[PDB]
Amino acid sequence: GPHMATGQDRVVALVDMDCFFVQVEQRQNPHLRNKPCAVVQYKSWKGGGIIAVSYEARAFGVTRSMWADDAKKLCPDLLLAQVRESRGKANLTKYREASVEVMEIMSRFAVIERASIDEAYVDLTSAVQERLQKLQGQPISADLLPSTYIEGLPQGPTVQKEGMRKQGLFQWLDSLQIDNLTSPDLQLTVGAVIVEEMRAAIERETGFQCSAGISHNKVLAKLACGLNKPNRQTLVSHGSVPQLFSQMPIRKIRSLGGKLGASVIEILGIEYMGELTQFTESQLQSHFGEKNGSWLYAMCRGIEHDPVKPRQLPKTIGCSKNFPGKTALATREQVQWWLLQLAQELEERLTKDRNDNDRVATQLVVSIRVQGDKRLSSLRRCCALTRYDAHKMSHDAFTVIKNCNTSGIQTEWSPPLTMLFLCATKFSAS
DNA sequence: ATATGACGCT
DNA sequence: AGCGTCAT
Ligand SMILES: Nc1ncnc2c1ncn2[C@H]1C[C@H](O)[C@@H](COP(=O)(O)NP(=O)(O)OP(=O)(O)O)O1
Ligand SMILES: [Mg+2]
Ligand SMILES: [Mg+2]
Repeated sequence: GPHMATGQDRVVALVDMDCFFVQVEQRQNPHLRNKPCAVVQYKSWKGGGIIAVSYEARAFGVTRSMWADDAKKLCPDLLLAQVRESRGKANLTKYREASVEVMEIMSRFAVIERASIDEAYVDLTSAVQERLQKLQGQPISADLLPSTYIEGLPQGPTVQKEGMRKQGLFQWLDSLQIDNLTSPDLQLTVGAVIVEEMRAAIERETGFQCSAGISHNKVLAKLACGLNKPNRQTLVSHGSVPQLFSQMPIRKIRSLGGKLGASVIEILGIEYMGELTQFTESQLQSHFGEKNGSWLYAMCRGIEHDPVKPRQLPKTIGCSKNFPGKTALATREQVQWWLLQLAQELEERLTKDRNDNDRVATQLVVSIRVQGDKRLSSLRRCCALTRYDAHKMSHDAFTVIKNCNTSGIQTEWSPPLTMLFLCATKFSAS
C-alpha cells in the first residue's frame, strides 16, 4: 500500500516540432508562411511524395505519403517546397542543421535524448528540484503557463477552446499543494513552467514552433505531446491515466503501433490500454514474454522506466535510396555508380561529423533490397571503415555484396536491386 | 512507386 | 554477425 511505486519519481518531457520540414521551408521563404503548404521529394512522379504538411493544408485532408498531384485535387492552392537533390538523391542537410539549432537550445536546459530529427526527450527531475527551492513555496501563477493544457480538466460544476484551456488550468492550480515540495503533481507543474520557457527560447531563437508533453515517463510524455498539437503543451498527471487510458486505443502507445500491439488486441480480445489492468503480470508475460509482459503490466497503470539517455548525437550515419519498379538497378555499372554516389554523400557527412564531434566511424554496413522481397532489407553485410574515402568505401561495399549477383553475364546484375544503403557505425573517440 | 534511425532476438 | 520490429 505504502510499498506500491506509482511511477511518479521523474519529470520527463517530449518536445516535437510542429510540421518541422514545412517550418524550415517557411522560415526561408516568407511567401509560404500561414498557407496550405507541403514539403515534397522527387517532383517527377505524380509531383513528388509528400513528407510534411502545414496545418492549413491538413485541414483540406492533405497527408504525409500522399503524391503531390493527388494533394492538389484536395487542395488546389497548395504551395510546395522541394527537398534538395544531390547526386541523384534526396539530401536532408537543411533539416539536419535545423534540427541541430533546436537540440542545442534544449541542451541548455537539461540533458536531452534525441529521438528523431525533430524531437527529443528531456529529463527535468533535477531542474524541477532546483526551481522548487528557489521558489520557496510560492504559488504558481497561471501566467507562467500560457500554452499549457491539463489533460482531463476541466471537469464537473464555456464554448471556445482557449476558455476550456484556462478553466482546466485554474481547476488544476487551485487544487495544487504548493506546501509539499515532494508532491508529484507539483513537480509536473514546475516542469511545465520550464518547458513553457524552453519552447519560448526555441521560438525566439529559431522562429520554429513546437508542441510538448510533460509527464513522469517517455511514453506518457510522447502521448501527451500529441494531444494538443500545434503550438501547445500538455501535462498528463499520474491521476489522469485511468480515464485517459480507458478509451485510448492500444496502437497509440509507443511500441504498440505494430505487430505486438495487434497481437495484444487479438489474443486478449481488448481495444483500450486500460483494459490491460485486469490481467496479472504472469498472464501478460505468458502471452507476450518476460520483458513485454512486465512492461505492459506497469505501462497500463501509467508506469514506465525507460530512462532519458544522455545522447544528443546519432550513433549511425547513413544514406539510402530506393530504385523502385522499372528503375531497379540491373547492371554492374549502375550498382557501382550508385554506390559511389551514396559513398560520396556519406563521406561528406562523416568528415563534417569527425570535425564537429571528435569521433570517427569504424564499421561500414551495406544493405540491399531485391525485386519482389517486401522486407526493408533483403541482406546486410559489413566491413571495416578505415578511411573516409568515397571511392574506397563504395569499392568495399561492392566487394561485400557482389556475390549476391545471381547473373550469368559479367555486366548484368540479377535479381534487380530495389534499394542501396550505406551506414557508418561503431564510432570511437578521436 | 513512398530516407533515415534505434534497438531486440538469436 | 545478420535479421526483424518500430519508429519519424
Ligand atoms: N516517413 C517519413 N519519411 C521521410 N521523412 C519523414 C517521415 N516522417 C517524418 N518525416 C520528417 C518530416 C517531418 O517534418 C519530420 C518530423 O516528423 P513528425 O514530427 O512525425 N511530423 P511533423 O514534425 O512534420 O508534424 P507534427 O509533428 O506537427 O505532426 O520528419
Ligand atoms: Mg513534429
Ligand atoms: Mg516528430
